[PDB]
Amino acid sequence: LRVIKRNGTVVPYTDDKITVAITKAFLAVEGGTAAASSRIHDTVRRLTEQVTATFKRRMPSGGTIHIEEIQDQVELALMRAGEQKVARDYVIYREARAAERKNAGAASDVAQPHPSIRITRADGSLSPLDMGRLNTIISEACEGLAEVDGALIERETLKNLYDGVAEKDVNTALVMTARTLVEREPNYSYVTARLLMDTLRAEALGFLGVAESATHHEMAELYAKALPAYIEKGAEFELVDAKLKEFDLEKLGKAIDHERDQQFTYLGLQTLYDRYFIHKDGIRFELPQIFFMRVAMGLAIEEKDREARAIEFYNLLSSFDYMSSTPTLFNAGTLRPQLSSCYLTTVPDDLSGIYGAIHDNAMLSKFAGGLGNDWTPVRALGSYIKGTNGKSQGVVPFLKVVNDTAVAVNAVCAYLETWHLDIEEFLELRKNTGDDRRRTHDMNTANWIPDLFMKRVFDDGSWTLFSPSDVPDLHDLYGKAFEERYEYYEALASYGKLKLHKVVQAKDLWRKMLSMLFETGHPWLTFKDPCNLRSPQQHVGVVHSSNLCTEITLNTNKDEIAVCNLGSINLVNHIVDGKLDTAKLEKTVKTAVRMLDNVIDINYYSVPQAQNSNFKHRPVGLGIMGFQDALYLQHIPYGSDAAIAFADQSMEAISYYAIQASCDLADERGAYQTFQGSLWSQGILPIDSEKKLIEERGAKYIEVDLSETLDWAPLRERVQKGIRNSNIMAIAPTATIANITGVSQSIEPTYQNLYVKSNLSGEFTVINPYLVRDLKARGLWDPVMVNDLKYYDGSVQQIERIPQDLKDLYATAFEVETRWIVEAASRRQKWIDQAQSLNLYIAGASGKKLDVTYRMAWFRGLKTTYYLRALAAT
Amino acid sequence: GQLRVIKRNGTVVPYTDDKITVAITKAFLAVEAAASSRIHDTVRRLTEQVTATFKRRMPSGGTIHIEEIQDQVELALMRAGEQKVARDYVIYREARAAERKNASIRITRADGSLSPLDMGRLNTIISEACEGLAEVDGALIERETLKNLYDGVAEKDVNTALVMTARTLVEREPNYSYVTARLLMDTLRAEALGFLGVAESATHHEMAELYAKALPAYIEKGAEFELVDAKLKEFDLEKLGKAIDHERDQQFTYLGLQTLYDRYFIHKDGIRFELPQIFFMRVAMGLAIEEKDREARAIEFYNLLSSFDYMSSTPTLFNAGTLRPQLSSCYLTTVPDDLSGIYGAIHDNAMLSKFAGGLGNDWTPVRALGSYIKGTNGKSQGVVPFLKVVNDTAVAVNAVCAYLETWHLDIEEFLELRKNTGDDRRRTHDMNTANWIPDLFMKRVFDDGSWTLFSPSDVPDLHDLYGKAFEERYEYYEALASYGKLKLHKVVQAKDLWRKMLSMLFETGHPWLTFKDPCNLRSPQQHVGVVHSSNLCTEITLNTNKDEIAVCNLGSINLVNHIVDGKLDTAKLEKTVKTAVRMLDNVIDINYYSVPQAQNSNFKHRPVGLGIMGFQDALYLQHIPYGSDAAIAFADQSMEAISYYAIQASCDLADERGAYQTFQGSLWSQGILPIDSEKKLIEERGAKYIEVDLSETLDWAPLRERVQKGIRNSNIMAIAPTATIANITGVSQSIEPTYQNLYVKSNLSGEFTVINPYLVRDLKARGLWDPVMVNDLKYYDGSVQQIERIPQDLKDLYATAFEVETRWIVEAASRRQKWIDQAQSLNLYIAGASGKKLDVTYRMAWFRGLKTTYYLRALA
Ligand SMILES: Nc1ncnc2c1ncn2[C@H]1C[C@H](O)[C@@H](COP(=O)(O)OP(=O)(O)OP(=O)(O)O)O1
Ligand SMILES: Nc1ncnc2c1ncn2[C@H]1C[C@H](O)[C@@H](COP(=O)(O)OP(=O)(O)OP(=O)(O)O)O1
Ligand SMILES: Nc1ncnc2c1ncn2[C@H]1C[C@H](O)[C@@H](COP(=O)(O)OP(=O)(O)OP(=O)(O)O)O1
Ligand SMILES: Nc1ncnc2c1ncn2[C@H]1C[C@H](O)[C@@H](COP(=O)(O)OP(=O)(O)OP(=O)(O)O)O1
Ligand SMILES: Nc1ncnc2c1ncn2[C@H]1C[C@H](O)[C@@H](COP(=O)(O)OP(=O)(O)OP(=O)(O)O)O1
Ligand SMILES: Nc1ncnc2c1ncn2[C@H]1C[C@H](O)[C@@H](COP(=O)(O)OP(=O)(O)OP(=O)(O)O)O1
Ligand SMILES: [Mg+2]
Ligand SMILES: [Mg+2]
Repeated sequence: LRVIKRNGTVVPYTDDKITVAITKAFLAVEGGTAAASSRIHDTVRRLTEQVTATFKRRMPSGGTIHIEEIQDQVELALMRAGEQKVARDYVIYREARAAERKNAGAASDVAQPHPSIRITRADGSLSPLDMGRLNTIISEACEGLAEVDGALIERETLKNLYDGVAEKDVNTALVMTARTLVEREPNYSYVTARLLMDTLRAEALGFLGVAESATHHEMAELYAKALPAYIEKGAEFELVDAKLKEFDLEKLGKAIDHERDQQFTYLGLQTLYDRYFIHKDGIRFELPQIFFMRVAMGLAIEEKDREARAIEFYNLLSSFDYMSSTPTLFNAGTLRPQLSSCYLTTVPDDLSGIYGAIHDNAMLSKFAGGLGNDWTPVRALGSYIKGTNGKSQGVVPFLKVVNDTAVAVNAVCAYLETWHLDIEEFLELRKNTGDDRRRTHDMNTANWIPDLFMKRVFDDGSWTLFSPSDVPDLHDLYGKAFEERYEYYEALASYGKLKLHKVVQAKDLWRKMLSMLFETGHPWLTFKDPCNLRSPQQHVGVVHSSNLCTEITLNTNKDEIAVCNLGSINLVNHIVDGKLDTAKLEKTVKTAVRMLDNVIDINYYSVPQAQNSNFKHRPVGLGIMGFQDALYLQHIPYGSDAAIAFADQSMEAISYYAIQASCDLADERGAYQTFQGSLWSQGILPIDSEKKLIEERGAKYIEVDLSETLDWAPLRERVQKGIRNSNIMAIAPTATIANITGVSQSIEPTYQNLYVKSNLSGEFTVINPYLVRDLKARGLWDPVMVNDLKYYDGSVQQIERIPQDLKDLYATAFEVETRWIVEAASRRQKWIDQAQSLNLYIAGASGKKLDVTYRMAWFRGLKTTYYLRALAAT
Repeated sequence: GQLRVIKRNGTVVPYTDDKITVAITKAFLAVEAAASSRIHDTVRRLTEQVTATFKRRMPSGGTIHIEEIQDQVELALMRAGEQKVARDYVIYREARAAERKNASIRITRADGSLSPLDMGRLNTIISEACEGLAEVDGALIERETLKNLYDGVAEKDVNTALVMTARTLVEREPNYSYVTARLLMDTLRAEALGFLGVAESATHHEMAELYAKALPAYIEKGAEFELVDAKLKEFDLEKLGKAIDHERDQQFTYLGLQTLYDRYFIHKDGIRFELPQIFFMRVAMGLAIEEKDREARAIEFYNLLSSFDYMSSTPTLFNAGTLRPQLSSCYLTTVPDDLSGIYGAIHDNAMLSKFAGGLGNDWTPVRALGSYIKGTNGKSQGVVPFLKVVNDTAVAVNAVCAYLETWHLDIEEFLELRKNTGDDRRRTHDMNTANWIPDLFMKRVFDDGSWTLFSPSDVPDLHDLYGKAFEERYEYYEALASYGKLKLHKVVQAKDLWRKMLSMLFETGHPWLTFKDPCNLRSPQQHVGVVHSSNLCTEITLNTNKDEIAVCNLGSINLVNHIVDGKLDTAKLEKTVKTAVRMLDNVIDINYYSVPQAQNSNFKHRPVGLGIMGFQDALYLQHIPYGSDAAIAFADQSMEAISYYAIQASCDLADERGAYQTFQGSLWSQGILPIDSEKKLIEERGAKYIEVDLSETLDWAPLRERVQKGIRNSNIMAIAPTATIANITGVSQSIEPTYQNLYVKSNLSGEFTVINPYLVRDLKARGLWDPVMVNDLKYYDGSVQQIERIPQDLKDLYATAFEVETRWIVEAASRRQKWIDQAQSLNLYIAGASGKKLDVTYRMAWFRGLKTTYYLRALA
C-alpha cells in the first residue's frame, strides 16, 4: 500500500502518520495533560485501525490512494465515533491549511487561456467566433426580464465549446444552458425562446434569400422585406393560397411588430415551429409574426377592407389576446382551407343511411376531424326488420364498423339515449376484458340523459327501456313533451300493448353508469333536456347529441351536419392591476366574433350537409382560456366563493360583448337565414333560458343562481332585431393554443404545479411561474423550497413554511373539492348558449362520491360533463 | 412542558423542528442532482434524532440555546456518517460566526402581573445555599443561571433555572448536590408556607422562626383534610415546634430531597404543604402516639430521623401519623394443601398487596403433578396452575415471591417459570421465585450423590422437619421409594439439578437460592413454629402457620453517620440503636392490621428487623477497599457491635414493657445467641460442609446471662434492601459495593451525570481532579483500573461491584450473618460468565453459613 502525496511523489503507507494526525487533533481541543492517556491512545489506534481496514477491505494486494482520500476517512472515523469536538476541529484545521495551499497556488499562477474557437461554416470554412454578436443576442434576449443574468449565461455556455464548433450547435448550446435556468427563475423560459429564435431567423431568412443571418431588433426592418418574399415562395410551392398575393404586402409588411416575438415562452415557440410553421424540404421558412399575418390574411381574403381587417386580426393574434382554433391556425391562408374540424351527426334508422353516416365519418375525418354521432334512432336488439323477416342485433355491430373506420382514417364519440334498449351493452363498450365482439376500444361513448331519468333516480323510481323503432318520436321530443309521451309509452308496455321493453330500477342503471365511468372512463354524462330547452334554434331543429369534446349543442338532421367553428379568449391578457379589464375585453370579443364569422365563409366543405348547416345558421363557439392563471393574478383560490363569483361575472361580461358583437355583424352582413323564430327573436337570452329551464323541470330538481351585474334589457331589445350567429359561445379544450400563448388550459385547475419534461438530454423540471412569483414576495423561494416541491410533486400542501393563503391559492386539481368546479361551471353556463368541456377530478373515489357529484352537476343546470379523473388512493 | 429556544441575542422563541430541517437541508444541497431525491427523507430522520435528544434531556420542557442546538445537529450528522455534509456544515457555521464577530428582566407572577427580578433575594438564596461547602462558587451559579433567564419568565421557572444550573455542576464538584437541593427548597417553602398561609415566601435563614409557626398550621390543616391522624393534635405543638432544627434541611442531597418531595410529603390538590423537618416530626409523632411521655419520645425520634442516623422503612415514613397507618408492608405466608386454603392464601395475597405490600409465599405443601386427589378420582396438575392465579393476582392488584423446596416433584417446572420463550402456561412472568434448599441436597452436590423428588402429599412431614431430623426421615422415604413402596417419585443426580438451578438463575435471574436449614436451626423461635420460606427480598426468616402471617417491621442504621475521624463511633452507635429498636417495637402496636393472622403473629412474637446502609461509603471514609481483609474485619466487628446494642436494647424494652409472649423456650431463654447458634450449625451439619469464622471481640457472656431474663423481640436484626431510604439519606445501598463510580441519572426532570463523591474528594486531595480525569472516567464508565495517574491504593479503594472478587462479598456477608438472627439481602456480581464460576460461588455461600442469596448480577 502506497499513497499519492499532495504533489506526485509516492510513499509507503504508514499508520503512524494517521495516528499522529488524529492525536494532534485530540491534544488541540484538550490540554497537554492528555499527552499520556490510555484513553486517547486506545481511541486513536482504534480509529486508525478501522481506517486502515477500510482501505484493505476494498482492494486486493496493495494499491494507491490519494492523500485527501485518507483525510476524508479519518474525519469519517472520528465522526461515527461521536467525537464532535475533535472531528470539527480536525475539519476546521484541515480546511485552514487547504485555504493556504489554494491561495499560495493562486499566487504562483500563470495565465495562458487563449485564443478563441473557430466556428465552422456550412460550406466547410473555418471562422473565428464573433464575441460582439454573441453579446448582442443574449442581451436582447434578457431585455425587459427580471432576475435574469446575461453574463451568467454567456460564461456557462462558453464552457462547453471546442475548436471547430458549427454555428448550428453553438446556438443549441446557448439554448441548452438557458432552459436549465428556468427551474430557479421562470423568466428564463422567455430567454430560452428568444435565443432559439436566432436559428429560426437564419433558417427562414436564408431560405427566402433576404439575409443569411439576423438579430432581433434587426427584424424591425427585415420582417417587411421577408413577408413578400415569403408569399411569393409560399404560392410558388403551392403551400400558400395564391389569393394572398391580392393583398397590399407593403402595407402589411409595415404592420408587423417584431417586438411581439419577445412574448414567446420556450414551449409556445417549440409548438409553432414543430407543427404549425410552413416548411419545405424540412426547412421552416415562416417566421412567427409572418405566421400570425398569414392566418390573419387567410381569414380576411373576403373582407371589403382586406388590409384593415387583416391588420386587426393580426394584432389580436400576435398579442395573444385571442387565439383561433388549431385547424384555423394550421390551414388559414392555404389552398382549400379546413378551418373547422369538429362535427355533429345523427344516424337514421335505415341501413343505407347508417352506411351513409359511416361514409360521412370517414370523409369528415380525412383531415383529423373530430365527430359526435347520435346513434339513438337506430333500432335495438330484438327489433323487427321487414324484408329480412328477422330481428336486429342492435347498434353495437354497427358501432364496431365505426370503431374500425376511426382506426382506418386515423376521434369519434357515439351518443345513446338512456331508454335505448341497447343501453346496457353500450355502457360496457370500453371494458378492458370480456368478449371483443362487444367492445369498441377506439371509439368514445357518451350518455344522452333525459331529465326524466334523473328524476327517477332522485325519486327511486323505475325506468323502461324501448327500442326506438317502437317509439320513433321520443328522441326528437324533450322537456315536458318528452315526459308525457314517455309515460304514455310506459303505461302501454305495462298493459302488454308494447311487447319489446325492459323495466329496470333507475338507481340500478345509474349505479352501472357511474361504475363504468369510474372503471373505463366511459360513457360520459351529458344532459339532453337543458341542451334542447336552452338551444336558440328550437324552432328549426333538435339537438340530438353533443360533440367529441362535449361543449357543442347544435341541431342535426338528414341534411345538416353541424360544424363547430371555435376560438378562445385569453383571460390572462385581460387582467390588469388585479382586475378584469372590462374595456379591453369588449374590443377583443368584437374582433374574435368577426373572425369566427369569417371562418364560416372561408372554410372549404367536403360534405354538402356541413356547408348547408353552417351557411343556414352560422354558429360559432367563442371560449376562454387562462382562467386558473387569471385567478392567480387576483390571488383567488379556485376553491372559494370569490372564484365562483369571478367565474360568474367574467362570463356575463364576455357574453354581453359576444352577443353585442353578433348584433353588429347582423347590421353589416344581415342576420342568419333562420334567425326568425329563434330564442334571440323572442328576446330569450341565455340568462332567460335558465329561468324557463327551472320552470320546466321544477325547482324540486334544479337550483341555480340567477344573479346579474349588468343591464340586459337594452341588449335584449336589439337582439330581437337580428343577430349574425345562432350560437356564440362554447368553452372547448385549448391544449395547444394555451401552450402557444403560455396560459392555463380553458377552465381547468392546475393539474400539478410541477412537471418533469424529459425527452432529449437529462430531465428539466418546470414549476408554476405564478407559484414561484408569490414565493419570492414571501421570501420563500430558495433551494430547499425547490427540493421540497420535487419531493411533493409540486403540491404546496403539507409544507410548513408556506402560509395557508398560498396553500389554498395553489391547491392542485385533485386537492380542490369537486363542488367548486361544478358550481363555477354552473354559473358560467347561465351565460353560455352552448356548453363547456368540464373535466372533473375526484380523490377518494367511491360510488357514493360519484353519485353526489353527478347529481349535483345535473341539479345545478349543467348541460355536459367530460372526462372523470378518479383516484382511489385517498 | 414548553421547549423554548434562546436566540443569539437573548430573545426567546418556541422550539420548531422546521428550523433544524431547513438548516440541515441547505448543507445537503450544498454538496449535490438526481440522487438529491433522498435528501428530504434522511434529513427528517436527522431532525427527529435531534428533537428526541432534547426531549430526553428535558422531558418536562425548558430553555435551550442556539449553539447547543447547532452542536446536536453536527453530532447527528456525524454519527450518521454524513462526512461530506457534516464538514460543510461546520465550515459554513464557522464562516458565519466569523462574520458575526466582526460586524433587563421581569418575572411573571402566578397572578399574571410583572415585576423586576429581585437580584437582592437571588443573591441571598444562592449565598445561603453555598454555606459550609468547599469548592462551590455562588457567582458562577448566578451568572450561569442568568444566561438561561429572559424577560417574562415565570416565577417558578426561575427556581427551575437555578436547580438546573447547579445540577449540571455536580459532575465538577459533588458538593453542588447539596447546593441544588437547597435551591430547590426555595420553591418547597413558597409552595408549603403559602398553602398554610404563614408566609408567601421564605429564605432558609427565615425558617429558624417559621418552622415553629408552620408546625401547628400543618397539623391543623392536615387534620382538617383527613390527611393526618387527629390524635396528633394532642401533642404540645408549641414544644415540638421549638424542637425543629432548620439547619438539618442543609443535609439533603438533590436526589434525597427530590425523592421525599415526589412521593412522601403530604399533598392536597397537587400541592405539597409538608416541609422536610415537619415531615420527620410527623413520622416521629406518629410513632410516639401511644407513648407515656409523648413529646420527649417524639423529639427523640425526630432527632434520630432528621439527622439521618437512622431511617424508618418506606411504609412507616409514608403512613406514620396518618389514619389506620400501614407501617409494615412485608409479609410471609404458608399455603396449605387444600383447595379452600389455597384460595384463602390467594385472597390473603390480594388483601396484603392492596397497598403495595410485598409477599413471600411458601408453596411446598401443595401436592405435585401426578398426586392423587380424593376430591375427584383424577391426578393433580401440580402447583404451577395455582401459581398462574398468583401471577394474575399480582398483576391485577398492582411484589410476590413463591418458594418451593428442592425435593418437590414440580421443581423442574418451577425452575423454568421465568424463561422468556416457551409455553406461557408454564411461565409466571410477573411473579418471583426462590429455591428453599435443604442442606442434604447440597451435601449430595458436594459428594455427587443422587436426589429423589416427591410429592408433599406422600411425604407431608418433610417440609416442617429440618436439620438431622429431616435427613433421617428423607433417607427413609428415599430407601422406601427405591423398592416400589412409594408410588410417585423421580431420581436425579444432585449435580444435574444443581447445574439447572444455576443455569436458570444466570439466564432468567430466577429462582433465587435460599437455604432452609440455617434459617430454621438458627431461628430463635424453633420452639413454637417453623420457618417455611423467606420473604420477597430474602432477608426475613419468621415462622408461619394457618394462624400466623409473619410481618417484617423494618428500619436501617446509617453507618456513614457513625464514622468519625475514620473510626466507628460506638457511643453514638449505641444511642442510635437503642432508639431505633424502640421505634420498631412501637411500629408493632401502632400498625393497622387488616388480616388477623398478621396481627396475631406480630403481637405474639414481636419480631423486628433492624438493618444497615452506607456500608460502602463507610469503607471509603476509612480508606478500606471492599476487596481486603480490613473490609472483612469491619463487616464482622461493626455488625457485632450493632447486634450487641440491639440485643441490649431489646432487654431494656423487656424490663419496661415485658418480654414477648412466647419468650420462654426460645433460643434467647436458653442463652443461645446468634454467635452460639452459628457454632451449633457447624456441629449439626458437619465441619466437612461448613466453615465460618467464630472470632469475637466483645464480652458476650454477661449479655448472654441477661438475655435469659427476658427480651422484648423474638427477632431483632435483618439487612434489607434500602434503595429508597439510602437515597433519602444520601448513602450507599445496604451492604452493596458501588455498582459504578459514574452514571447518568435519567429522571423526568432531565439528565445529569453523577460521579462517586468520595472518589472525587480523594482525587482532589491528590491534585488529580481535572477535565482530563473527567473524560477518562466517562470513557471507562467510572472504572479507575486503567487510569495510570491514579495511585494503586485508590484503584483498590474505588473498585466497583464487578471488579471486587465475589469471595470478598461472600466472606463479609458470612461474618455479618454470625451476629444476625434473621438474614441479609445479598446480591452477587460475577463478571466471568460460566457454569463453573457460578458453581464455586454458590457452593461457597452455602459453605460459609449464609442463609440466603438474592439477585445475581452477571456479565459475559
Ligand atoms: N504514510 C501514509 N500512509 C497513509 N496515510 C498517510 C500517510 N502519510 C500521511 N497520511 C495521511 C494521514 C493524514 O490524514 C495526512 C498526513 O498529514 P501530514 O502528516 O501533514 O502529511 P502530508 O501529506 O500533509 O505532508 P506534510 O508533512 O507536509 O504535512 O495524510
Ligand atoms: N491544531 C490542530 N487542530 C486540529 N487538527 C489538527 C491540528 N494539528 C493537526 N491536526 C490534524 C488535521 C491535519 O490534517 C493534521 C495535521 O497535519 P498538517 O500537516 O499540519 O496539516 P495538513 O496536512 O492538512 O496541511 P499541510 O501539511 O499542507 O500544512 O492533523
Ligand atoms: N341485413 C341486415 N342486417 C342488420 N341490420 C339490418 C339489416 N337490414 C336492416 N337492418 C337494420 C338497419 C336499420 O336499423 C333497420 C331498418 O332497415 P332498413 O334498410 O331501413 O329497412 P326499411 O327502412 O326500408 O324498412 P322498415 O324500417 O320499415 O323496416 O334494420
Ligand atoms: N426556533 C427554533 N427552534 C429550533 N431550532 C432552531 C430554532 N431557530 C434556530 N434553530 C436552530 C436550528 C439550527 O441548528 C440553527 C439554524 O439557525 P437559523 O435557522 O439561521 O436561526 P438563527 O438564530 O441563526 O436566525 P437567522 O439565521 O434566521 O438569522 O438554529
Ligand atoms: N451553504 C451552506 N453550506 C453548508 N451548511 C450550510 C449552508 N447554509 C446553511 N448551512 C447550515 C449551517 C448554518 O449554520 C445553517 C443555516 O444558518 P445560516 O443563517 O445560513 O447561518 P448561521 O445560522 O450559522 O449564521 P447566521 O444565521 O447568523 O447567518 O445551516
Ligand atoms: N378440582 C381440583 N382441581 C385441581 N386440583 C385440585 C382440585 N381439587 C383439589 N385439588 C388439589 C388442591 C390440593 O393441592 C389438593 C387437596 O385438595 P382438597 O381436595 O380440597 O383437600 P381435602 O383435605 O379436602 O381432601 P383430601 O382428602 O384429598 O386431602 O388437591
Ligand atoms: Mg500536512
Ligand atoms: Mg442563521
